[PDB]
Order: sequence, then structure tokens, then C-alpha cells
Amino acid sequence: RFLKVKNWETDVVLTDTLHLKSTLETGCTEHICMGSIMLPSQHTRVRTKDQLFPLAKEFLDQYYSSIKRFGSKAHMDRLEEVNKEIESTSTYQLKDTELIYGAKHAWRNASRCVGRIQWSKLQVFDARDCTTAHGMFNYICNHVKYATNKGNLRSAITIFPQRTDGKHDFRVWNSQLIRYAGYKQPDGSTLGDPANVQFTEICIQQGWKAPRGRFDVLPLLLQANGNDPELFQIPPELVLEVPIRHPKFDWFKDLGLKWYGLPAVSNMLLEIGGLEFSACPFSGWYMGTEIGVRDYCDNSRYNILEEVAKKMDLDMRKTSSLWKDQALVEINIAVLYSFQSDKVTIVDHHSATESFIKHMENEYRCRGGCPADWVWIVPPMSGSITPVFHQEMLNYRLTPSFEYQPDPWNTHVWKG
Amino acid sequence: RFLKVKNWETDVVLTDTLHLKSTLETGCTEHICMGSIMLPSQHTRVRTKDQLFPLAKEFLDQYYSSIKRFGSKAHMDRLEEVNKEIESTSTYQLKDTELIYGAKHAWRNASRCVGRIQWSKLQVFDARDCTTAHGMFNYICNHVKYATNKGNLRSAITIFPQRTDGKHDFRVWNSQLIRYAGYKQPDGSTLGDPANVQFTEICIQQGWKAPRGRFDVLPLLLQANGNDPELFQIPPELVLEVPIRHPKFDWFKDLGLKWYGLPAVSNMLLEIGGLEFSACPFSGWYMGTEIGVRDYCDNSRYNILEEVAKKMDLDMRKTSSLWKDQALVEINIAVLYSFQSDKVTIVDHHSATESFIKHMENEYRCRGGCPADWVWIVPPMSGSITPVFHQEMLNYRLTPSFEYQPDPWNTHVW
Ligand code: HEM
Ligand code: HEM
Ligand SMILES: CN(C)CCc1cc(F)c(F)c(CCc2cccc(N)n2)c1
Ligand SMILES: CN(C)CCc1cc(F)c(F)c(CCc2cccc(N)n2)c1
Ligand SMILES: C[C@H](O)[C@H](O)[C@H]1CNc2nc(N)[nH]c(=O)c2N1
Ligand SMILES: C[C@H](O)[C@H](O)[C@H]1CNc2nc(N)[nH]c(=O)c2N1
Ligand SMILES: [Zn+2]
Repeated sequence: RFLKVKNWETDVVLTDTLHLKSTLETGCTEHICMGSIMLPSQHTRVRTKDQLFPLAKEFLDQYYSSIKRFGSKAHMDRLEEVNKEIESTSTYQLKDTELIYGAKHAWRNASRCVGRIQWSKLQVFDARDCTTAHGMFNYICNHVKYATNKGNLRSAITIFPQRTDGKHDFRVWNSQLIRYAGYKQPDGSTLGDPANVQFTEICIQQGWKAPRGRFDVLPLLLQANGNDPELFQIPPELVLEVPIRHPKFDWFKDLGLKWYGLPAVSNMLLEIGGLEFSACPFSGWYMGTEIGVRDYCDNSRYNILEEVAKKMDLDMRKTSSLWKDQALVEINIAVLYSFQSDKVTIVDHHSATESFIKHMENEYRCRGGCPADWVWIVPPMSGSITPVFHQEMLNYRLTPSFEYQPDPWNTHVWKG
Repeated sequence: RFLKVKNWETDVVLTDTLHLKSTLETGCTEHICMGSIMLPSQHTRVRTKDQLFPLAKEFLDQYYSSIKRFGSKAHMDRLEEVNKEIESTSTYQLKDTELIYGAKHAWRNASRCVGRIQWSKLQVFDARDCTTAHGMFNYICNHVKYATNKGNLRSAITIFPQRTDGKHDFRVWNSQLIRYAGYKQPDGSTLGDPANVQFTEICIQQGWKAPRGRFDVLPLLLQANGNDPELFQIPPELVLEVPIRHPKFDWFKDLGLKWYGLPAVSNMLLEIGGLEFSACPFSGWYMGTEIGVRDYCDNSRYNILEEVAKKMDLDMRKTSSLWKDQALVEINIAVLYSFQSDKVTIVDHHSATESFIKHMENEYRCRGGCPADWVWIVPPMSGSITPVFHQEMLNYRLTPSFEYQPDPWNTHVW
């Protein structure tokens, strides 16, 4: 059974057979669509040998199909080897080749990711020999150095040991490797990034001396083998930052804004062949709107819309003057211009969405589909003047995958 | 099963139980979400004598509840009466009060409509006594004049006779009552509105003498009782139009842009108690972005971003200058400025989405929920700085409802 999607601006129609290979559930039913639910239980997140071998087998079948060795003796022997390792040891270990395939394909299957044209050019760092928080800090520093590359950013992921009994998890407690602190003041205002107030408090409680500034890089809070997490400060020379200025507005620099260069997600779960990798930080490079639209202008983040609109002297009485929309465009022009001027990799939302359309069409050609989440793919500004807005998309769940997981401070058992 | 929706800007959480009354189907499964498909089979649309009565019963049951007479003398009586009329005539006719209720609730249940906070204020015009296209034209003119109201716009729907056998359908062939024509030029490009090129040709291919301008109001093409349709010119004095100028850039009026004040969808199918109304033009008032973002700036429409940006002298050599975004804002400031200057009702996208959040809150409070289609409720510019962006929405299909329906010229035995 085949399915079609139409781009309504170009009348291009594509045929999806890949959704047939989909196992996991979406969250929708025939009588209700949950397409706009942010964290549906299905997309969030121990396994027993009962269900683990079929998950291994399906993954290995995929893997050996991709290398043109399906049904080969190398393929049959590996299946046998994994089987016996599961029955006697209860889990199994991926080879290096399988881990690299898995991480790439989890990104390939990331239906909310607009940057997936780059998916096969991913640098995979195997940190499965790591045993301690210090060991983790070392692997993460090397990730940040390699990925940053003096501004010429390179996609990378670092993979720490897989979950075993769920009581010895490796976790990076930060949501991203590099993020700014946020501080609730006694008068109710917030200093810094309001998204990080809760995590900032945990760090301070674990002993972090906070500078209490508006752009303080947070410490790494790292958990090895289920032990209590430990604080480490990324060396500042590894944290590339871009001061934000505007190409016409000389007064923009006086807002004292800066942002970091490397977007590196660190709280997600990597699932490959039934195995769960609970610490797997990954990084690419920023699309401009992530910083200029969401980070700076969300009412619940830095929320600089007013300060910018004031200095532009806009009619701020009625909303129908679109002063909000006007300040937003200027802030996003500044973010792009500051990054480009400093030769730090960044992509605008027009370029990135055009690329995704080309990626998606190619994926239908050579793979039979490309799972896509329209709600997340469409940029948070100027939606319809980007070609994804006019593109029908089918959302379904393939593995390997990145999944959400509960914040560790709500599940951790404290040693003391 | 008693589901929850969170707003992530405010942490407000609403519980939805209304969805458990949903009847029709979404197109999704638990294996694949179709939330971005524009027209699944379900959203498009005779009855056997059997499937008609359960539909009638469900509608009457919710009608009599809304008036607090569920399980009353009048309820069971009407129920029996509709039962008997169906056994005999194999259809039935709605009472005036039921027709009004059914129309307001088709709008109440339209999950892609952001303007639904106004749903109970709708003016319903019963046109079920109509028999000819000339009469149809008369009802539509009266609709237009009433809804326009000298620029103080008012919501209205006009309901033509319901389908009987499918051979005698009433249909308005225009997609909206008021739309601008579109002509294909000798040199490949398109003059006027490209969305209307086929329909603009059908009118000519029917007898319309086009002035071949850029903003030529289309004639009405009205089909009564399954007959061949007929052309009709809407009196100009009834078509309120707004010249578009900018409150800062005097060169903006030189661009020669105008738009019409009345958005009046005329090609949808209204379904009440299983009865199908194939001609039910309805109208409200515009949200600014429908014109300024989509109508003006869609690449497959008027596509004027190239010109506005040049006249703004912006660096159009790199997308990373965001010149499209910058021009897009100015256009949409102009549209709002022009309408508000000429005292024609219009709402900006910030106001409408704020009102929709308030409408959701009301519906969750007094009704138990509110079907909502995020892909359509979030405006096509400045998405995340409107409160609907951060709003989780549950999409499900309730009835009475508006459904899409095939274009008549593909169906009619001409
Ligand atoms: C190379 C440049 C990349 C760009 C421009 C990019 C862009 C984006 C954007 C804008 C989002 C939406 C997130 C939001 O708005 O909050 C997203 C989501 C996502 N990205 Fe990419 N990304 C890139 C690389 C990567 C890499 C290297 C990985 C993993 C190896 C990845 C995995 C994901 C995933 C899993 C999501 C979904 C998050 C969720 O389900 O909530 N991305 N990406
Ligand atoms: C009074 C002010 C109104 C406003 C501001 C408004 C706004 C909107 C907007 C912006 C859309 C998105 C469609 C698009 O972008 O093309 C929409 C869809 C819709 N509106 Fe409303 N509308 C109003 C009145 C009405 C009325 C009076 C009715 C019927 C009684 C109605 C029924 C609908 C329906 C059925 C749809 C969606 C069609 C579909 O399912 O694809 N609206 N509306
Ligand atoms: C709930 N909300 C905070 C989710 C934020 C979030 C969660 C994720 F898992 C995720 F991969 C991304 C994408 C961020 C990103 C990664 C790589 C490159 C890039 N340019 N951007 C963003
Ligand atoms: C995909 N597209 C071709 C569908 C067009 C379409 C179909 C509809 F039923 C519909 F109600 C509207 C909204 C137009 C409208 C109606 C009332 C007020 C307003 N401000 N605007 C637009
Ligand atoms: C409620 C809604 O699902 C939520 O606000 C989503 C909408 N789309 C998004 N799209 C992206 N890219 N990133 C986001 O964080 C969100 N948030
Ligand atoms: C492909 C996609 O479903 C299509 O572009 C939809 C998206 N959202 C929309 N939203 C509104 N309000 N109007 C539209 O026409 C559309 N088109
Ligand atoms: Zn769905």
C-alpha cells in the first residue's frame, strides 16, 4: 500500500513506501490527531532478553542490507553471535561499524530535524570505554574542540556506554553542552536565560560558584555508571562566542548581547537495535532563527523584543503596527550578520528549508520516503515564504532513533 | 483517555473530554500522522435510507440538550416525526431553529478556523426556497450587502436547498464570492491572480468578456438544481475594495495594489444531521496575513516580494539578508493600515490568535474541549511570537461540519 504527498506551490507529487517499514507508534488514532503535542509519551522514554533479540535482528537486517551483504555468511554468523551473547549475558555489544551506521541513521530518521541533508557526514566518537565523570568531561572537551573547529563547524556525536539495568546509567545532566545560566531574583525578575533557572539552581546546590551574570556558561554536570553527578567547567578557550551587532544599527551592540557558536544537544536517548544509549551528546551548527526568534524573542526566554522595539522607536501602543514582527526581523538580521562576520558557521531559514526540500525529494527517490514533522520543520518566522510550508509531509517513527527521556534529577537515586 | 493539552509559554493545562464525542475520522493512524495533508479523503464529500436516521438522531439529541430539553416531550416527538418523514420521503427538512443551530455549530467545530470566538453571532439566511440561478444571484447580492455593511463587517451564511439525489445539486462555482481574475500571457507569465486562471478561463469559455486587468472582479457562476450554470456580475457598489498604501512609504501607493474587504468562501459543503448543503456561501472579515502573506507574497500568487524589496533598496543578492522577511512585514503593515484607514473591519494576527487562546479557554471550560488544527491555526508569519505557536491542540472531527467537495466542472454533466 502506497501513499502520496503533494507540494502545493510546485505541484510535485511523491510516493512514500518507507512508512511500511515503520513499527513504533505515532500517538495519533483514527479519531484524534496529536500532531501538535510536544512530548507525547511515545516519543519519550529497562528491556529484557524477551524482546531484545528481534530488535537486534531487525537492526542487523537493515545494517547488512545497507552494505549489500544481506543473507551473507557474515550476516548469518553475526545474528548467531548476537543471539548467544543475549541469552548468556542478557545484552549485546555493537561493532564499531554498526554503531556508526546506527548513529547516522538515528539522525536520518529524526523527523523533526530540518538539517538532515547532512546526515551521512557525521563524526562519531566512540566513548563506550568511559567509566568516570572525569572520563566523560575529557570526551566532551574533545567533542567541543573537534566540532567547533575555530568556527568552521563539523557535526559530531559522542556515545557513552549503553544502559544495562537502568541503575548504572551514564547521563549528561545539562540539556545542551553549552548554555547560559538563569537566575531568579527575589523581586521576581529573571537574570540570564529563564529556560535554565531550574538547572542553574541544581548546579549552585552541587557547589557551583555562580558569577550571576547575564551570559555565564553553565558547568558540565556529568553522571557515570549511575554514580552521583559531578561538576566540571568547560575551558573558556573551547567555548566559541559571537558578540551580536547589527549591520545598520550602531546602537545594537550596546544591548550587550552575545551567543555561543555550537548547538550541542545532550539530554536525548539514542536507540540502536534495542540498545539504549542514555548519554549521547550531538552537535551541528545553528539555523539563525533558533537564536534570533526562539532564544532572544520568546516571551519566556530573553524576551528582548521590547528593548529592541524601543531603540528602533516603533509604534508600540497597538499591536497592529506589527512592531513585534519588525523588531524580530532586525534581531534575526543581526544574529546572521554577527556569525557570518566572525566566520562562524550558520544557515538562514530560507537556505535550510530549500536544502531540506531537496533532501526530502532525494530521500523519496532512493529510500522510498522521508518521515517529516511539519509542525517542527516549518521555521518559527516567515513560514509561508519558505518552501516547506507548502510541502505535505508524512510523520512516522523509524529506528534507529533519538528519543526524549526524563530529566535525571527526577529519577536519580542519590548516594550521598 | 481524558486527554490534556499544555501551553508551553504559560504552563496552562486544559483537559479535553469533548473529543470522545468525535464521530468521523482524521486520516491518521498510530503508525502514521497525516496532520500536514491538505485534503485527506475524509475532509471531502447520496444517503441510503438507513444511514440517514442515526445521523438525524445524533444531531437532534445534541440540539435538544443545548436547549435543556433532552428527553422531553418535544424531544421524542420531533424524533418520531423525523423518523416518520425519513421512512417515507427518504430525507427530511430541518426546522428553522435547527438550521440556525446546525450552521453555528459547523463553524464552532471548524478546527482550522482561528476566528471561531465569534461563532455564536452568525447571521443565517435561509435560502432553501430558491429554485433558479437568478434567485441564487439575488440571495447572494443580499448576503454581500448585509455582510459588508458599509465596512462594518458582519458574519453571515446563506444556505441553499439541500442535496436530494446528487443530480440536482445547487452549487456556487466560484471558490469565493469575490475574487480577482487571472490571465495567462503570451510570454508564459501570468497577469492577475494565478490561483484563478482555470476559473477565469471557464468564465470566458462561458461568455464573460474579461477587462484583462490585474484586479478584475470575477463574475458569479451559479448552478441551480443541477442545471448548466449562469454568469452574473456582482454590482460594483456592493464590492467594497481597499487601495493599499503604507503609513511611512509614500511610494507604496504607486505599486497600484488593492484588495476587497469581504472574504466569502463559497465552494464548501455544509453537513447537518446527515443532510448535505452543497451551496452555503459564508463570510466573515479578513485576518491581515491572509492578504499580505499568502495572497500577495505566495510564489504561486501575486508574488510581489521582488518589487517591494527593490523599491525598498534592500540587498537582494543573499537570502541571509532576510530581505524577503523585511519586505513581508512592511506589506502586512500596509494592509492593516489601509483597511483601518478606510474603516473596513480587519484583525491582525496577534489579536486573532490571542482571541483564539481565549476562545479555547472558554470552550474547554463550558464545552469540554475545542478541536484545533495547529498547522492551520498558526499564522504564516511571525509564528512563534503569537501565543498559538506554544499551544498544544487536539484535532478531531465533530459534526455539524463544513467539508470540502469536488470542483463542479469536473463533475457536471455539461
Ligand atoms: C547540521 C546542522 C543542523 C541543523 C541546522 C539542525 C536544525 C534543527 C532544528 C532547527 C531543529 C528544531 C529544534 C528546535 O527548533 O528546537 C532540529 C531538531 C532536531 N535535530 Fe537537527 N540540526 C542539525 C544537526 C543535527 C545533528 C548532527 C543531529 C544528531 C546527530 C540532529 C538531530 C536532531 C533531532 C533529533 C531533532 C529533534 C528534536 C526533537 O525531537 O524534539 N540534528 N534540528
Ligand atoms: C469572522 C472572522 C473570521 C476570521 C478572522 C477567520 C479566519 C480564518 C483563517 C485565517 C482561516 C485559515 C484559512 C486560510 O488561511 O486560507 C480560516 C479557516 C476556516 N474558516 Fe474562519 N474566519 C472567520 C469567519 C468564519 C466564518 C463566519 C466561517 C463559517 C461560518 C468560517 C469557517 C472557516 C472554515 C470552515 C475554515 C477552514 C476550511 C478547512 O477546513 O480547510 N470562518 N478562518
Ligand atoms: C523542547 N525544546 C527545548 C527542544 C529543543 C531541542 C531538542 C532537541 F532534542 C534537539 F535536537 C534540538 C535541535 C537543536 C539543534 C541541534 C543541532 C543543530 C541545530 N542547529 N540545532 C532542539
Ligand atoms: C487551501 N485553501 C485553498 C483553502 C481556502 C479556504 C477555504 C475555506 F473553507 C476557508 F474558510 C478559508 C478561509 C477564508 C476566510 C473565511 C472567513 C473569514 C476569513 N478571514 N477568511 C480559506
Ligand atoms: C505546542 C507546539 O507543538 C510547540 O510549541 C512546538 C511547535 N513547533 C516547534 N518547532 C520547532 N522547531 N521547535 C519547537 O520547539 C517547537 N515547538
Ligand atoms: C502542505 C500544508 O498542509 C499546506 O501548505 C497548508 C499548511 N497550513 C496552512 N494554513 C493556512 N491557514 N492556510 C493554508 O492554506 C495552509 N496550507
Ligand atoms: Zn496525526
